[PDB]
Amino acid sequence: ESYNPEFFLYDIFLKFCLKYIDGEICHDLFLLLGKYNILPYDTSNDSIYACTNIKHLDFINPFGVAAGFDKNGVCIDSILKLGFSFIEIGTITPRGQTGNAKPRIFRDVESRSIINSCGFNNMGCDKVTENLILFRKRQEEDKLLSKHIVGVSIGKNKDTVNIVDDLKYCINKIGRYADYIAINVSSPNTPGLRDNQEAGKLKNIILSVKEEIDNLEKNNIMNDEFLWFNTTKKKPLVFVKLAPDLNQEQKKEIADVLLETNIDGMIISNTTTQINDIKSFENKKGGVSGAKLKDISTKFICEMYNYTNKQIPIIASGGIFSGLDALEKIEAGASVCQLYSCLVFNGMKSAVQIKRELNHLLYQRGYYNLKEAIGRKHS
Ligand SMILES: Cc1cc2nc3c(=O)[nH]c(=O)nc-3n(C[C@H](O)[C@H](O)[C@H](O)COP(=O)(O)O)c2cc1C
Ligand SMILES: O=C(NCC(c1ccccc1)c1ccccc1)c1nsnc1O
Ligand SMILES: O=C(O)c1cc(=O)[nH]c(=O)[nH]1
Repeated sequence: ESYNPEFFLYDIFLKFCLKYIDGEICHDLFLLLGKYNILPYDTSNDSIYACTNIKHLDFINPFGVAAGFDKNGVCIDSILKLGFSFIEIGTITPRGQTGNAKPRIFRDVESRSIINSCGFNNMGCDKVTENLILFRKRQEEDKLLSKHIVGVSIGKNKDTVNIVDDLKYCINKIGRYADYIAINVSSPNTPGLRDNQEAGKLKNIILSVKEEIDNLEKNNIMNDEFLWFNTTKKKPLVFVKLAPDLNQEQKKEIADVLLETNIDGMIISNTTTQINDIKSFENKKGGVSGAKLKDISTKFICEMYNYTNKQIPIIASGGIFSGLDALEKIEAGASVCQLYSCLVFNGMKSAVQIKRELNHLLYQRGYYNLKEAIGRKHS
């Protein structure tokens, strides 16, 4: 039963690969398998009591795959069929980029931590749009994917002067195929990008992105071909992805801007540059993921949930491995969870296992459904 994601051999390979094989090389191999549809798949029916929503986005379960896992959208079907309800492809930029010099991704099995300085390696918005279009055409005839959601994370080329130009370019090309757009102002690996989390800069960025999406709708809704070729059949929602490396004053000013601009959600959070007690990383560059980011991002969720007076839905990212980790994120304020590091260290069985653990937890904790648990830490 090689098709079962819990098949015993997959973990044996994984322990070997995390020990002896370059991290990005391992990731390249996974992506190439997905193209040929030979990966295992999860055929379990998800519990309707663990579904969740952000506005009209109806997630069949609360676990998606975070951005940067399938940067080019070449592996969408196979990753989703592992048991995930959505994936955020990207981050994409208008032109392609090879990113920073390799090797640039390292993992620490002991601490379940990753450090990376990728630098927005992607094929560029136009080619990734073609990859997403192909998925959307497959989705239209594969009824078993008709409720899965795909968001697109968008950013800037390294040498772009005005970030807004690049975000508008991505909207006008790929926006009609996305269920949501994630604005990436939090990668630690593009010089200057995090400066755009300043309140005035962030406000202009959000308003510009929304205006570009609204103009896309205004200018094309009369067309014969239906504009929204996505899961929702609606214009994409807009999220912002924030960095955990901010002081309390910045978080509050950002929260005020999010309230004024009517952002549809905030992804909390990106990788951190403040962890340096991990010896095998100590002469390394970039952002840190995994278990050592869990507490950092969970507290950040609590702060932003309260700073935005619970008016802005939260997408949790950071150190989520277990059902209990996920429940901490949800009770802290998140409506839905994204995984990355869990996949690297737990492998093919990641979504089957975390969904089963979370279901058992909702039972033990006396919740009727998952939505009941959202923000319950603050009750
Ligand atoms: C190799 C690697 C590449 C990543 N690329 C992106 C990206 O392109 N856009 C983005 O918003 N986040 C990116 N991330 C951050 C993840 O989406 C996620 O926010 C981070 O890993 C924290 O989640 P985790 O602790 O579960 O791994 C990347 C992370 C890693 C390890
Ligand atoms: O070591 C890594 N991956 C391991 C890889 C795998 C899967 C199965 C057997 C052996 C290895 C894997 C790919 C995709 C999801 C989960 C696991 C990794 N470091 S950085 N980025 C990454 O993917
Ligand atoms: O491509 C990258 O370097 C990258 C982008 C991002 O947003 N987060 C991250 O950890 N790495």
